[PDB]
Amino acid sequence: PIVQNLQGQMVHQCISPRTLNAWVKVVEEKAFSPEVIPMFSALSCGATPQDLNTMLNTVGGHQAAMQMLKETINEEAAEWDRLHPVHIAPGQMREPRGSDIAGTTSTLQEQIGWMTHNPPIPVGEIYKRWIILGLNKIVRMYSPTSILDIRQGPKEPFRDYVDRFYKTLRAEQTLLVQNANPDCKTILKALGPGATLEEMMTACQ
Amino acid sequence: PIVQNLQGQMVHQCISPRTLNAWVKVVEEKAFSPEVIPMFSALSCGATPQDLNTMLNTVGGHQAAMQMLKETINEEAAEWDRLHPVHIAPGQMREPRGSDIAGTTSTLQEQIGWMTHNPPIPVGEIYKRWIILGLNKIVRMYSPTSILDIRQGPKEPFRDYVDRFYKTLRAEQTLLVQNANPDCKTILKALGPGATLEEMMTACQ
Amino acid sequence: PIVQNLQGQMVHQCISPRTLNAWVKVVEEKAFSPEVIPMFSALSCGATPQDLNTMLNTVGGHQAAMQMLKETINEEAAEWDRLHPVHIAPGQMREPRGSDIAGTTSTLQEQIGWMTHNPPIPVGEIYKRWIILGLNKIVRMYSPTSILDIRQGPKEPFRDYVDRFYKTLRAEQTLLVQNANPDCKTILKALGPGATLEEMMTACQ
Amino acid sequence: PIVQNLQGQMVHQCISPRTLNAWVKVVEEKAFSPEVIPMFSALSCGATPQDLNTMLNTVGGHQAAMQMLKETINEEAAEWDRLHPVHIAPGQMREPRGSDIAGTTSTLQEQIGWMTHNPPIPVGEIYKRWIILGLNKIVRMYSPTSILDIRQGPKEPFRDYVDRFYKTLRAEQTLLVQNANPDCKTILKALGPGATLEEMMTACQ
Amino acid sequence: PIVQNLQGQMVHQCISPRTLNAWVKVVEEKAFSPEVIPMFSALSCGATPQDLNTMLNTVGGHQAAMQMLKETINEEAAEWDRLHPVHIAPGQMREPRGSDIAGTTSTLQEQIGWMTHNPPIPVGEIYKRWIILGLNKIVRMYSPTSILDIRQGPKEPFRDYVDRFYKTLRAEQTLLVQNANPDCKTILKALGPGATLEEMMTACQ
Amino acid sequence: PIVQNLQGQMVHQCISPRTLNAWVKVVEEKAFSPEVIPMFSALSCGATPQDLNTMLNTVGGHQAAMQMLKETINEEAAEWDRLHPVHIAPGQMREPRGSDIAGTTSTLQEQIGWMTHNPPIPVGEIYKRWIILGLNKIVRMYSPTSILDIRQGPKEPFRDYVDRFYKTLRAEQTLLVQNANPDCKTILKALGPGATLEEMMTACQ
Repeated sequence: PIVQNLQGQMVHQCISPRTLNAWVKVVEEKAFSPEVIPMFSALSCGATPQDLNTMLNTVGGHQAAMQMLKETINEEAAEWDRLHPVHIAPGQMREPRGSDIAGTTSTLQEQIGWMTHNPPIPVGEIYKRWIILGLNKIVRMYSPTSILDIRQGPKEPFRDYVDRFYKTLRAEQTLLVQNANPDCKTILKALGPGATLEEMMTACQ
Repeated sequence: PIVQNLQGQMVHQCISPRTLNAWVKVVEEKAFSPEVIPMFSALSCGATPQDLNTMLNTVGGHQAAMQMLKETINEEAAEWDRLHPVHIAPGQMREPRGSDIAGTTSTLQEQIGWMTHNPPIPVGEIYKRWIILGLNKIVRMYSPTSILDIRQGPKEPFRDYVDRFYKTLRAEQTLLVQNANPDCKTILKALGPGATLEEMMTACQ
Repeated sequence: PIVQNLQGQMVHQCISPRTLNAWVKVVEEKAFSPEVIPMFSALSCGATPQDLNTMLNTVGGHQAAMQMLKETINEEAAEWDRLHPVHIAPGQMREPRGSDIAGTTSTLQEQIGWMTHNPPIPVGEIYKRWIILGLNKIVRMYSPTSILDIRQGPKEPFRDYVDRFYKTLRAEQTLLVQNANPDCKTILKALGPGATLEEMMTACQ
Repeated sequence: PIVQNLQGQMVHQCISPRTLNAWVKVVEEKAFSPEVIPMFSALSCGATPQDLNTMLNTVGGHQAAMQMLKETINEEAAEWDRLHPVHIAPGQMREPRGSDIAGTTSTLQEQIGWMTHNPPIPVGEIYKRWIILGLNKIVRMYSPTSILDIRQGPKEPFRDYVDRFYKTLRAEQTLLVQNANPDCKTILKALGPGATLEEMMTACQ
Repeated sequence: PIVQNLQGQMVHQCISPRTLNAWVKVVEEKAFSPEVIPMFSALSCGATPQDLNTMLNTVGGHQAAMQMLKETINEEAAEWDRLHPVHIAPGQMREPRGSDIAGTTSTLQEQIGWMTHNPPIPVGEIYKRWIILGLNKIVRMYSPTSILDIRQGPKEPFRDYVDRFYKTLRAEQTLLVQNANPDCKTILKALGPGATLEEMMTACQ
Repeated sequence: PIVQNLQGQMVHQCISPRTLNAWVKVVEEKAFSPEVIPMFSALSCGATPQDLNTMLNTVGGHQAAMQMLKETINEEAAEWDRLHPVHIAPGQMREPRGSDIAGTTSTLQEQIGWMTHNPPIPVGEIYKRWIILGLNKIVRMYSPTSILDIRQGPKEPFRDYVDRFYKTLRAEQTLLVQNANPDCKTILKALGPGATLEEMMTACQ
């Protein structure tokens, strides 16, 4: 990534083997569960476009997924050119294209240039925004079942049902009461309006 | 987080993959056991609001819990605005809202600004206070059984009973004697008043 | 590798035991699966030719593979000499041969010289390009089956078929529709032209 | 803790996730075996009172134990006040109470102040002394059996008996000969006085 | 080892517990497989003779091996004296003997002196050359079977045979065709001369 | 330990949790196998007497052993006083006793003083010498069987016998031929005198 030294200067640093290992393992073990996204964002703190491609290209499985991502990334590159066309001067910075932000037509040297520029063109963050929009589309896609089929088991503790409800709800981005079992529906109906989730859960314990 | 370099200056540092891994694993293995809280507080030393959201958003399970937390965080944002309303000047700091402290309406850039300000507005610590108040409410909620149902087994060693008693007592935040078995109740009654826990446990060995 | 200190200077650093361990483990567990290549490239960031030989020479198995690599590396050394022949001056830099870039006839001292030169002769990157061209030839070679034999199981979920299709396709570097089962072929044929992979997969869910 | 930078200054540093993990694991696996204490002391090198509370508060089990510790810590706070009563001046240091050394009534800011003072008030070491005196009381308490019941098995190798003897002896803080079996008692009696443990063990091999 | 600080100076650094652990584990798990040597060389980057003895002396098994190594090291010490005899001056450097390079008759202080000298006497690299020549002799010795007994199974895939061939060949430091099975011998004979290993393997797939 | 910063100065550093973990694990898994000693020496590089006590006091088992060590350490303290008696001056260094080198009667402050003195009194190395002499006595003691009972199995490969021979020989600190089986004795007798171990082992393969 790009990080601050101890003497203030912004400088390139090899992506750590820890960071490389963590991303591949998280993908192995959680596929496209929604919590995976903030894990990506954190593990890619200060990342060059080169670093971002490395993290995506190290995934062995989920290639239907990594192909939809390319589709999404390209749609975002086109839109970028549409908004910032381009026409260089010896030892002068060249403006970036869509394909330059997504690191396919740019060098690490240019990427370090733009991101450390004063003022900086933050190509790492622009690309990451594109990637995250794409990973979100995939998460919604790979949610195994709909919020409509999340109903509480007649013998299912309220808390464990809420957990299923808001798990599903997060993947897809008073239905809680509707889908509740009759025993707990009864108590919730009685609580009146403007009940907090804490109160709802207390009540049904 | 924000940490001191070696040359004195306060500067931003990527949250470590070790720290990211430790929090998710602790939540996996201890759920909302009370000891989890000081583990959160320590693992989030020097954390920006961005860092705090990352640690919460990396949890995959316990979404009933992470939803009550939002409820608690929002109640605290409202109370913040109630106490510090707001109305910016070119390249000048803008005062923070409730949603700015909780990192939903603020940039990492602004967060670094406030926290490194001279004097600093410590938005990281203010947010963490909010989160911890919320995690406490959850711990009390998820205590499996009441201190009233903690009674010593007729064949249960005193020490292992005390451990159950003060485990329960910590989750909920001479009852010890009341709930003791008759053999050990007898000895404790005899010890008279102002007996230390050490003496109580010695006596019953 | 060669890395920047904290005071700006470009300086040699022992290859870390973490990096040494990661490469050998990745080769143990993924053989010449295509995702292995970007893992090599990342783990060898800033690498001297000496460092590159170390990473290759630490592999115990796959010696048919590591022999084809030598064949490829030598073909690239010849081509290098063909393009940059050579004829030294006391305490002056000597131009590098093919065998010098591939680190067989050069010292670590000379390698540090060329790579830190102003302007630098980047022998590490030139060699890595050679190695990667060679590892690619091997990946294609060790793809277990052809894209032609990737057809969807009559009871195989579309998503899991796409994953097999683009796994195979990556190793080898509307056939998707051709190879689809009849139920899903039907729906895809109906979608008309210019359908995105996301739409294709949605449709077949 | 408080540690020296590279430029000499004494400065605060987040407690490492390694250190956090090591203490909790050691307690999991060795309970209050006597060797645990020097492990605590080492893992808490340079620790603020805040750091010390964090290490204690991260333990989930052994709450009878962690309650006796509070009892011991409070007895030591009282004794501290008894010896150093207190009565502040704008931007001037306030003398610490018992509860300030044990980090319950003090800020991290004040703790950093006292410990980096010239001359320093070493509140970290004063607290640690209190804690260690308390953990010792617990170790003695949780020694499973008395030195009197450590006798050598008629078919038990001398060395393995000595190990049991000095294990027990350390937990509790020519009895060796008394408790020896008759075969080895015989040889030891014969060795005369002023025999080294090495000679004793040699003799009985 | 000896490493560069951040301020340029060459300075001594404790051998890391990671490096200590890695060498012992590699020896545990691969014995004197040829790939072990480049692993030694890399793990001992910048090593003092003291560091080299530490790495050898931490091996518990393979003592027939570690004794042949001493034999080889001593033969190299004699040859060193034969080539550089010796006859010191207050606070002046004394020339090194064979036993000084191999770290048996020298202090760490002297080793740091020679290796940081301007110009440096690189006793670490001279010793490592000796050790590696010795470890090579051992690898050849502990090759389980001869290249002559590497023949392709009638039902053995060509690739897996090449792997056995070049594994054996590396330990010992158109025989491929000779030893091939008749089906694959046939195709290889037909390929004519100057066939690349890639072509040979393609052909036999 | 005491280590060099990046700015040259010799300064105290907390013993790492890695180093703490490595020593305890090595003792768990190898007891007093001779290879354990160089592991101790390396893991305790730059160690204060305080650091040395920490490493010994973290061992839970082997207390017969750790008691003989105290016996040995005390014998060495007496001998030290015998050789360097003592009689302090305000803010002036006090000469060390036997008990000061072994860190029982000295502060970490004094230990840092002596070891960083110009010229330094190296109390860490003096103590470590004492400890190592003691651990050696223990290794010899805990060698399970004598070199006299190491004889080659009639069906035991020569190499595996040499390994047993020199394992035993190292613990205790042409007998090889004597103890050889008759088949291999025969060949060795025939080799004549001045045969290298390599030749001996070659011959018997």
